Amino acid sequence: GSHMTEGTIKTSKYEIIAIFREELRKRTEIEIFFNNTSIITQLTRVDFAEFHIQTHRKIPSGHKIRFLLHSDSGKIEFNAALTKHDNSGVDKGIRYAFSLPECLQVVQRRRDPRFRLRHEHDFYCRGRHKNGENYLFDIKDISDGGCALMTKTPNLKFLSHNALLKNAVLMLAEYGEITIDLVVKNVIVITLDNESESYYQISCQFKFRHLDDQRRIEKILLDLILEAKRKK
Repeated sequence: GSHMTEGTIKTSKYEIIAIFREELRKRTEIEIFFNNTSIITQLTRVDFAEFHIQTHRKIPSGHKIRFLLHSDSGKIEFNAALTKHDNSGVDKGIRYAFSLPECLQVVQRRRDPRFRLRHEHDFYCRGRHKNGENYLFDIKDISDGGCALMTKTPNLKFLSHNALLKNAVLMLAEYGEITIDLVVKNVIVITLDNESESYYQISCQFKFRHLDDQRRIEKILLDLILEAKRKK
């Protein structure tokens, strides 16, 4: 375009490449999110098709990863899938290659995907495990990417890391029901002391079946967030 600056959304391949090369040169901090974890590092290489980072951590593959480039111009958020990985022979670290993003969004706000919203609503998740056993969970918090489920009587063998809860149903009161697949990410036991009660919290990632399902979730979020703000 004719202006110096214009879009918070970048889709031009040439601009995107140009932006990565510049941030590389400025040693801009890149933040990588996966599951529970966030690491800060720098871009180690930029070419026409891919960008590299190096880290000793294991990062899930075959899945789009959330990034944040903490540029001077604002946070540049994008998703990118891992294409290659091996040992970059620096303290024997791992060199990851990611495909260049095809869309960038410059935001001034830090949108940490690891955070989930607490609420007052009567939301539950019901379904059957692989062996036909019924389960029920309280939906304690929720984001557009996942939720925390809670129960005092978990069937732990079906809740291992990356275990899949297929055909799980989100009972969302006034918002209706949403059948979805959940990927178990993390299980912790929270104990309240005052007699003692232990609650199991299972953190899950949504595997949506349609955009319509995600949009419904996003509308609920906007309602919950608004409610939470009005609560201050």
